[PDB]
This record gives sequence, structure tokens and C-alpha cells, in this order.
Amino acid sequence: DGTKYIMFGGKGGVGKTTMSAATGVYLAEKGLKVVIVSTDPAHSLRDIFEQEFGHEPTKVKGYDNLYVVEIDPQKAMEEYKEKLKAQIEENPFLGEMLEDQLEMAALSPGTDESAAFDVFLKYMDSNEFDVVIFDTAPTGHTLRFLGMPEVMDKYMTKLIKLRKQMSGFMKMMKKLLPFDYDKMLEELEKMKERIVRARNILSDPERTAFRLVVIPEEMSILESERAMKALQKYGIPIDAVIVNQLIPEDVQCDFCRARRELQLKRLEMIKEKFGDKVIAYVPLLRTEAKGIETLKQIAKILY
Amino acid sequence: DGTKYIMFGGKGGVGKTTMSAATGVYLAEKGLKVVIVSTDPAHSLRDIFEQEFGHEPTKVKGYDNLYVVEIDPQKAMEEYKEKLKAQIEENPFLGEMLEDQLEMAALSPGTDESAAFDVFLKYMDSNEFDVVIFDTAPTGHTLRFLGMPEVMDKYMTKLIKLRKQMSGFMKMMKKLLPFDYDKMLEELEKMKERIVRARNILSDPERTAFRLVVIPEEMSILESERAMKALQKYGIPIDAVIVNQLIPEDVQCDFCRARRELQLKRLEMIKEKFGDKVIAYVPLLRTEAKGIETLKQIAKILY
Amino acid sequence: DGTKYIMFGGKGGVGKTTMSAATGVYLAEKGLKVVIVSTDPAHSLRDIFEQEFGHEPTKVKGYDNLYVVEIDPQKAMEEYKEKLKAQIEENPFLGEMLEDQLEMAALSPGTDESAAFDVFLKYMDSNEFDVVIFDTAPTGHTLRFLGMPEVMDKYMTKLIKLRKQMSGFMKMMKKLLPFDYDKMLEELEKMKERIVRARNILSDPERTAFRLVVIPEEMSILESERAMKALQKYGIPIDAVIVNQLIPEDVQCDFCRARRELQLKRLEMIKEKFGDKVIAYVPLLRTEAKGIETLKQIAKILY
Amino acid sequence: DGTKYIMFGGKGGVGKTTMSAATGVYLAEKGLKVVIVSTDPAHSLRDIFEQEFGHEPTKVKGYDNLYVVEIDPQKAMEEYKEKLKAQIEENPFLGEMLEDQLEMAALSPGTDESAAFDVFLKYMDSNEFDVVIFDTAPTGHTLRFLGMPEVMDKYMTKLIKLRKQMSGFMKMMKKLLPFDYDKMLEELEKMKERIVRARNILSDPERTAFRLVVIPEEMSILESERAMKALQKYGIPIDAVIVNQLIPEDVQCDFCRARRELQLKRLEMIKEKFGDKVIAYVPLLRTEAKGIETLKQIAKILY
Ligand SMILES: Nc1ncnc2c1ncn2[C@@H]1O[C@H](COP(=O)(O)OP(=O)(O)O)[C@@H](O)[C@H]1O
Ligand SMILES: Nc1ncnc2c1ncn2[C@@H]1O[C@H](COP(=O)(O)OP(=O)(O)O)[C@@H](O)[C@H]1O
Ligand SMILES: Nc1ncnc2c1ncn2[C@@H]1O[C@H](COP(=O)(O)OP(=O)(O)O)[C@@H](O)[C@H]1O
Ligand SMILES: Nc1ncnc2c1ncn2[C@@H]1O[C@H](COP(=O)(O)OP(=O)(O)O)[C@@H](O)[C@H]1O
Ligand SMILES: [Mg+2]
Ligand SMILES: [Mg+2]
Ligand SMILES: [Mg+2]
Ligand SMILES: [Mg+2]
Ligand SMILES: [Zn+2]
Ligand SMILES: [Zn+2]
Repeated sequence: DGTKYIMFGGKGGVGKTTMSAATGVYLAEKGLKVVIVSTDPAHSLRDIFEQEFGHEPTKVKGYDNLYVVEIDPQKAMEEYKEKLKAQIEENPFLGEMLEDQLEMAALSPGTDESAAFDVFLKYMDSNEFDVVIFDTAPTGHTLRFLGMPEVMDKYMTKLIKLRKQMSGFMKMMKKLLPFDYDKMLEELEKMKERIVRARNILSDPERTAFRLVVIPEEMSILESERAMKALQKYGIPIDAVIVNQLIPEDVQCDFCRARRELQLKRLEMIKEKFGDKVIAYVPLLRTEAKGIETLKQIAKILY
Repeated sequence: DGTKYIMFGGKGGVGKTTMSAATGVYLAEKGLKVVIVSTDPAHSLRDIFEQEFGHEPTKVKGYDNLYVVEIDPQKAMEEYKEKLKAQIEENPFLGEMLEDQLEMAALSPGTDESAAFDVFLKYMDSNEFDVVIFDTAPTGHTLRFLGMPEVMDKYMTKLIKLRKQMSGFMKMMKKLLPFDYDKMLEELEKMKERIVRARNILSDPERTAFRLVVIPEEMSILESERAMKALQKYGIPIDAVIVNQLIPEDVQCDFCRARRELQLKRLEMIKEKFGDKVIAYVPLLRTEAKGIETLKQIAKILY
Repeated sequence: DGTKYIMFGGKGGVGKTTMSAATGVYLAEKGLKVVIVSTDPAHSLRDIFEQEFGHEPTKVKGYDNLYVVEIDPQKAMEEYKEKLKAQIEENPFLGEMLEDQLEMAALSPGTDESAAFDVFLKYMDSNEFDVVIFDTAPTGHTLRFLGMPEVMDKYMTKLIKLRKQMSGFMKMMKKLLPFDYDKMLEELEKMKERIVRARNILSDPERTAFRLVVIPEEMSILESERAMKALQKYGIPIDAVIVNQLIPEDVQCDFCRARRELQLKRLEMIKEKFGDKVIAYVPLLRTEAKGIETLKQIAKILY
Repeated sequence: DGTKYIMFGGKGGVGKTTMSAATGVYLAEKGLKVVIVSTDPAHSLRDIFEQEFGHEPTKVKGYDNLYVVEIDPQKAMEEYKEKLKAQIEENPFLGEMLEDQLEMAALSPGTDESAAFDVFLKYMDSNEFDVVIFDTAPTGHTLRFLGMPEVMDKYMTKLIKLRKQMSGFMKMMKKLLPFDYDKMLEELEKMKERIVRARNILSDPERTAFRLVVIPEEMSILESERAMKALQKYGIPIDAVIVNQLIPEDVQCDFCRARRELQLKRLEMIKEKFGDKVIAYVPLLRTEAKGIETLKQIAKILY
């Protein structure tokens, strides 16, 4: 088996980023070559491991086999601006215009999320990593493109018809009046296949493990439940739910007691909705979840 | 004064969505007509107010003046597919092709974030709402487009030169051989102005209040600090920081005591970094922050 | 009445060019401001008047009011290459490319005949000349474009439908994702009108006199007859036929006698086919038809 | 040797069409398979051979090996309109539009001359004919496109540069933003080669004989001299000049004597200017040059 994919998702700020770091560590404990890929422009991972990372995979300190890759459209952008600037030298006018268009792209809202997309696909076709752990929160909408290939197929057929009708007209035009679709079709197909390979790898349990992270709070439970549902529609298996920031059993003050009782209610809720799934529990730490120490500790708690 | 804009941002899951709902309620308490606009595909607000919302503003129950708008590119999409399907009737072939292209857009990653962008601009040019509260997390990168206008200006000038050189050539082509830019420039300018109006309204304190939400945890404090900085570079004023999920003073078990001590450290950190700003504090509730009751309560606590 | 148009056509080498020059002279005899416009790249007129002419109207020597304009796509071309070269200076790369495309146009076969077309239309919309005499041989096919307006009309309507269907689609494209026909329709209409004004002026006897030149030879008679027919289909009136190079009555040698007899047969043919039209006869000169002397003489013979 | 090309040019109405028909006959006399190709929309050849011809080669009556092809853009057009109308059936809207655009082409002035061009090229790449005789008057300007290949080369190189700079940018946009020249270059090259093969065949004496036809009149002599010069600049050899419509030596009336004296002057002129070339003389017939009889007679006179 070439490469295995784990990915963590769930509501905002529940430990997606924390669990993926801890899983990275644990899987690195067994000798395995693991990369964690992060779309946080927040660059959460920096704050966790207490180390700088880049758009090119970096070894986490202490580990030869743990890497983190943080997608930064802007950096790779500027690198490319400097590079293209050399090519354009024959033509400053075209060159400055292309520079401008580039920048304009870079600043437009969609484009940051689609840098992420391109990276995602590059790592879905990749080898050289035993395990790739996607930190970036998938959802029904984030993965909505897996439905793309079918539409792409329809559209491609319409294009094919169109190409045939044009080719008849154009030839006559050239003959009578002196003096494209292949390219468009090629691109469409290339992408269609990339996405199809991806959808097959994610929809296959052997290769990819999707994991949901929740808090004992109605909100996280409900979001992550809906998520489970959309994903269930794509074919993506969810092997596990991880409850996190559980208040531990030894609590005394009226406060902790109260919040813990509420948490137990929500744990009945979780056990109800996701109960058909493996559920792991993680407690709320006295310390913040920060060091590689507390990380190894968390990983141990998960296993 | 026509319309006022409040917007909350800060790390993932710190209470952006919660504070904006509570501010919505409080501002509605004083008779005021307030809309909360949400880019969460999570649809958090549904879970908070315990009510369904749509891409068209909906009254929160019990309130004539409180509305929630949830941007859903997909819904407005399908509405439009059904609509366009009627226009295309003369030409199924072109019609089906346009349908396809549409769907392909919809599924592409960027496009979801730019639906949000379009709505944002529509509400920036809008009246009819006394207060518009943006729930969607702005950051340096989410607002990076406010720098667009200037690049747009450069590019527009290059386009103007180009138009003049083409018109000389084209005229000659037409006479010598039988047998665009105005449109492009018009669009560019239209958008440039929209964004400039927006940048002026957000950079103006009288009109827009930007608010940061943090947890006493090194991570949220650091993110929201960087955010503060990027925003400070656009000219966007940050009038207030709201610390949230503060463990209250009455705590007994060793656990709460420990976490509270840590929080107090981080409160010295917040007081340090944002201290030049107004800081409001909110406690961690025994109950989940859910009902309109606990919402009015939170609002009261904020004021 | 603003401007009057005479035009001569008929087989190759029958005196189109000769009769137009003589008509130019005669009409200039009565004080009248007359321009002869010539598409011969042969530049026949130079050889007739024994003088150089250019793409800008030139006074024939001895006459303030007689001008000749010889359309030379190539000259006006080079003039324009030199001019455009100054505009492109900011961008040599775009500039040299445009230069190349221009030259490529210039050398392509159609383009020489359409330079003629453009001039023709410029003089059809013109004032400042009492009489414009087109030397260039019209025929059914040379004037076939007068039927253009109607097709242009159909096509325009299809374009209008198309524009409406696009505007519905493009409009959503922009909102969903960031970030022509008016121009095409404007051009189409501009030309359609130009051609319609033209067809109305030529189809009008008061304004334009179409004249056919023949030799007493089966060939010229047949060509010019077919010409008469196509033209009759456009609504173009043919006011006169001019038989030319008639062998005079005083002839002696068996040779002249023979050819003259043949000519008289063909004159019965002409009188038969065109008889419903005014027919003028011109004899075959002992001298070549060259000088302004023989020209005034010919004109006198015509009137 | 595959195919040989003869082509006759000279002033309007000097016997281009007559000499080419006579050469056709003579070459067919020796068993040889000869086609005459005519761009006259006049359809002169019909009048000569007294027979109908079409855009597909037709045997001249009495001859298996003598064909005439008359290029008629309009006929081949209508044939094609009827054909395309069947293909478009799935889409009337696109179909009618294409029909319209076609007609518009057909009526446009250039397009008739370029139909001729296309045919010319088809017969330059052709076999199946021992001898192809081009009736259509070449000149410096009619053949001016033979200079096209070099400009085509320059432009192609600019295109190549452009293609490389686009491919860098395009790849980057696809990757950053979800989600032609090959075709243009292919066409350019295809045509460039076609024209180069042509220019090599015409510039080669072994394969192609260019022949100039004149009248003993200053005009024809001057035109055909300039023609000789432009052609000499393309590398096209002119093997022969044919003086035509020479008044014979037996003449009596003062008239014939006069015109003949003038002709002898112009014959000194021809002998002067073209004297370095083979010159054949043809007399002015008592009969019109019409029947296949007088044609065989003329051919005998040429040989
Ligand atoms: N068990 C835990 N005890 C204490 N803090 C935790 C625990 N799990 C997560 N956290 C903290 O919650 C915050 C956000 O979680 P995180 O996974 O980083 O966000 P996201 O899921 O939005 O990337 C971090 O400060 C993290 O250290
Ligand atoms: N003062 C509080 N006490 C208890 N829970 C809170 C408090 N403030 C926020 N929360 C809870 O934190 C979770 C996420 O915060 P939220 O603002 O709702 O998300 P986002 O910030 O991404 O829109 C929710 O489950 C919410 O109820
Ligand atoms: N009456 C005439 N006597 C002798 N030659 C004539 C007469 N009329 C015309 N020609 C000659 O016929 C030849 C070509 O005719 P022309 O009409 O000038 O060419 P085109 O019609 O193609 O421009 C010239 O030599 C011209 O001078
Ligand atoms: N030797 C000749 N004697 C008499 N008439 C001739 C002679 N040669 C050509 N002609 C006549 O000249 C006229 C036109 O010549 P043609 O070659 O058809 O025109 P083009 O050269 O413009 O195609 C015809 O009437 C033709 O019969
Ligand atoms: Mg995260
Ligand atoms: Mg939220
Ligand atoms: Mg002429
Ligand atoms: Mg001819
Ligand atoms: Zn406690
Ligand atoms: Zn005589």
C-alpha cells in the first residue's frame, strides 16, 4: 500500500489542529513518515509545535519523519512573481500587465481557498509519505467538488458536439474566407480524472480515515453530525469520533460539577447520534495543549 | 447617519458567532433594526437561536427588528439554475452548456468564499438596516482585497494605453481588411469604486466598529493580535477586545483553580498586548450559550 | 442636389478607362468639379493623361476642377506602418507583432479589392465633388455586396437574441464568481446603413448613371449583357451603352472591309439586345487614344 | 516530372483568355492531359469554346484530355449551404446563424478573389494533370502573397515566445485559480509551407512557364513590362512574350496603313523592352477568335 490519509474535521476550535498534531506525533512514534498539511492561514501548527514551517514540508524538531506543510498562497505567489519577472524581460509592457493580473488574482477572495485545493490534489496523487494527515477542516461544502466529475462529464459531451459542429463550419470558412476545443477538453479530462482518483481514495476505507472531533456541547455535536451526513453521501467513511475537552471525573466546586453534568448529558447525545461509530474520549488538560510533551501524552490517551 | 457596521473576528470557536448574536439581541433591545450576516456554511446561528434562516433576511422570533441572513451560495445557485433554464428554452444546446458551466463554477473551491464577498459588498452599499453585524471572521487575509483598488488603478491605466494603441490599428484593419476595452474598464472601475466606498466606511470609526474576541489562551491572543496588526495597516480601527469563557472567581477543585491561574496569566498577556483598547470580560457559563435567555444575559454582561 | 455618380463598366480593355477619362474631361469642360476614381493597380490613368496620380485626389494638369484618385492599398499601407510604429514605441514586442499582422493582411489576396471597397464607400458618402466617376469595373459580382444589408439584418437579430440570453447567464457568473455584443451590433449596423445609403443612391437614376461599354464583338456584347441583367436585378439603372472601336465607314482593303462587315453584324446584335437603351457610337482612331487632345475629341464625339 | 504549369497574363483584353484556350488545344493535340483554370466570373471560356463549364473540371467537347475549370465561389457556396443545413439540424439557432455568417462572407468583396486563391493552391499541390494552364491574370499584386512566407516566419516566432510566456502564467492561474497557440501555429505553418512549395514551383523554369501577352499599344507594353519586373523580383521566369492582334502586312486603305505604322513603332518598342525574351507574333483575324477551328489555327500560328 502506497500512502494512507487521515483527516480531522469538526466545529471551529475543538481540537482539529491539536488532534492532528498528536496523531502526527504518535504515528511518528512507530517509525512512519508522516506529513501534516495545514490550510490555517492562522498557522496554528506553528503555535502548537512552537516552530516555523513553510509551503515546503519541514521536519518537526526531534523527528526525522514528522513534517508539517503549511499552505501559504501568498508566499509561493511572491516567489513566482520574482520568477516570472525574469521571463518577461523582453517585454516589460506584457510583463507588468501579467504581474498586475497575478496580484489581482492573489487578492481576490476565492483564490486563497483554491491554493489549498491544488495542494490537496498534489498530496492525493503523491507518494513519498507513508501517512498524510489533512489538518484543514473538510465539510460537506469543503469537499463539495467531489461531485464535480459527473457535471464535468456532461459538459465535456456538449463540448464534443460543439467541436464537431464548429469543425464543419471552420473548414468551409478557411476555404471560402482566408484565413481551442482540444485544449479545453484535455484540461477538463485531466482534472476530472484527478478528482476521480481522489474521490476513490477518500471513499475507500483501506486508504483514508476520516475523523470527527466534538466537544460535549450541542453545537459541536450538531455541526459534526450534519458533516457526518454530507460525507456519508459522498462515500467517505467516518471511522471515529473523538470527544475532547472533557471535564475529568475529579471535580469539586459547584461550577465544575455543573458543567460536567451538562457535558454528561451531551455525552449521552454523542453516544446516541454517533454511537454506531468508534468513540474515543479526551480530557480537558490543566495545562494548555501546547508542548510536544502534552502532545505525546494526548496521543497516548488516544491509544 | 445611514447605517452602522459592527464586525466580530478572532480565533476559531471563541465566541465570534455567540457575541454577534448577543450584540444583535442587545441592539435590538433598544429599538433598532439590526441584521446579522453569516458566512458559516456551518449555519451556527441556526443552532444558537434555535431557528431556520435563509439567504433572504429572516426575523428572529419574538423580534420584528432582528434579522439573520445566512449566505448560501448553493441555494441561490439552484434558484438561479431553475430560472436560467427558462430563458435558455430557445436553445437547449447553449442552455445545457451554460447549466454545466454554472454547476462547475459552483463546485470550484474559491467560489463559495466570493459569494460571501458579493453579499458583503451588497450590504456595504445598503440602507434599510440601522445596524449590520458581520458574523464572518474577517482577518488580514479575509480583508486583503481592500488593497485591490490601487492595483486596479495601475492595471486600468495600462488598459487605457492599450485601448488607444488598438484603436489606431483596428480602424486601419477595418478599412484595409473587412471586417471590449470599454466594457473591461467599466467593470474595473465599477468594482474599484465599490471596494473604495467599502474601505472608507470600514476605515471610518464613526461608521464601523471592529471587535476582536479572545480566550485567555496563548493561541487566540496571538492570532487576534496579528489580526489587530494587519487591520491596523488597512486603517481599520479596533474599538474593543472581548475576553470570553473566563473561568469565574468562585472555584474550588484543584482543576478549576489551576486553569484559572493560567487564564489569569493570559489575562496579563491580553491586558499587555491590547491594553491600549477597551477590554470587556465575559465569564464561562454553567449552561451552554444557547437560548435567547442566556443571550440577553450575555448582552447585559457586555453592557 | 449634392453629388452625382457616373460609372463605366464592360469587358476587359474595351475603353472603360478611356471613356471615363473622356467623360471626366467633357464634364470638366462645362465648369464642374469632377473626380475620377480608379482601382486599376495597372494605373491606366497615368498612361492616359501622361501624369502621376496618388491615393489623394490630384488635379489633372490644365484643369483646376479635374481630379484623379488612384486607390493604392500598398502606399496608404506603408504610410500607416510608419505612423503606427510611433504609437507602439512603449511596447516594441506588441508593436512588431502588429506590424507583422498588418503586412500579412496587406499581402493576402482579398485585401487589395476591399481597400477599393472602402474608398468606394467613402466617396459614396462624400460631398465636395460635383461628379464622381468610378473607373473600376462594376459587375454583378463586384457589386454583389449590395445584397449584404438583408443578411446583415437577419444576423443582427440572431445576435440580439444571443445577447439577451448571455446577459442572463454572465450576470450570475459575476456574482457567483469574480470576475462584446454591443460593439458587434454597432459595427454591423454602421456598415449596414452605409451600404443601404449606397444601394439607394446607385439604384436612383437622378443620382447615378451606370454605363456599359462594348466592342462589336460577340464576347463584349455577351458579358456586358449579363452585367446589364445582374445590375437590373439590384435596381441599378443603365442609361447608356457605348459601342467603341468601331471601324469607320471609309475603308478599302479587303481586310478592313471584312472586319467592318463583322462589326456591322455585331451592331445588329447590340441594337437588338440593348436597343431599349440609348446607344452612342465611337470610332476606332488612327492614333492611339492617349493625349488630352484625342480625349476632348472623343468627348465631343460622345456629345 | 509530375505536372507542368503554364500561365498567361498581360493587360485587360489582349488575349490572355484566347491564348490560354489555344495553348490548351495545341497541348491537347499532342496527347497530353491539360486543364485550363479560369477566374473570370465573366466566364470567358464558355464564350470561346461555346460550351458550359463548372467548378469541377469538364472535358471540352471533342477532347478526352482537354478540361476547363471555372472557379465559381458562389456555386460551391450554395452547394455548401445546402450541405451544412443538414448538419445543423440539431440546432436551428446556431445553424441559421452560421448560414447568415456564411452568406455575409460570400457577399464581402475580398472573398471572391480568395476562392480563386484556394483553388490555385489546390492545383499547385495537384497531380492527375500533365499540364495546368492558369487563365487568371497574375500580376505583381496578384502574386504578392508569395512574399507571405517570410512575414509568416517572423510572426510565428513571436507567437512561439508568447506561447511560452502564457504557459507559465496559465499553469499558475489553474493552480491558484480553478479553473489555442498550438492550433494557430499549426495553421500558420501549414499555409506557409503550401505557399513555399508554390513559390518554388513557379520560380522554377523546368516546372512553370510564365507568358506575357501584349498588343502593339503603349499601354499593354508598359503594363506587361512592369509585370515582368515585379515577377522578376519574385524569381518567376518569363520565357515568352506574345504580341497579339497584329495588323497583317497586306493592307491598303489609309486607315489600316496608319494603324499598322503605329503598330510597327510599338513593335520596335516591344522588341526593345522584351527583346531579351522569346517573342511570338499573332495576327489580327478577319473572323472573331471564337471557334475551335480558329483556335487550332492560332495554336498552329504560335507553333
Ligand atoms: N484537551 C485540551 N485541554 C486544553 N486545551 C485544549 C485541549 N484540546 C484543545 N485545546 C486548546 O484549544 C485551542 C484550539 O484548538 P485547535 O484544535 O487548535 O483549533 P482548530 O480546531 O480551530 O484548529 C488550542 O489553544 C488548544 O491548545
Ligand atoms: N460564555 C460561554 N459559556 C459557555 N460556552 C460558551 C460561551 N461562549 C461561547 N461558548 C460556546 O463555545 C462554542 C463555540 O463558540 P462560537 O462563537 O459559537 O463559534 P464561532 O466563534 O466559530 O462562530 C459554542 O458551543 C458556544 O456555545
Ligand atoms: N477609339 C479608340 N481607338 C484606338 N484605341 C482605343 C480606342 N478606345 C480605346 N482604345 C484603347 O484600348 C486599350 C485599352 O482600353 P482601356 O479601356 O483603357 O482598359 P481598361 O478598360 O481595362 O481600363 C488602350 O490602348 C486604349 O487607348
Ligand atoms: N487575333 C485576334 N483577332 C481578332 N480578335 C481577337 C484576336 N485575339 C483576341 N481577340 C479577341 O479579343 C477579345 C478578348 O480577348 P480575351 O483574351 O478574351 O480577354 P482577356 O484577355 O481579358 O481574358 C475577344 O473578342 C477575342 O476573340
Ligand atoms: Mg485548526
Ligand atoms: Mg462562528
Ligand atoms: Mg480600366
Ligand atoms: Mg479573359
Ligand atoms: Zn472546578
Ligand atoms: Zn484596311
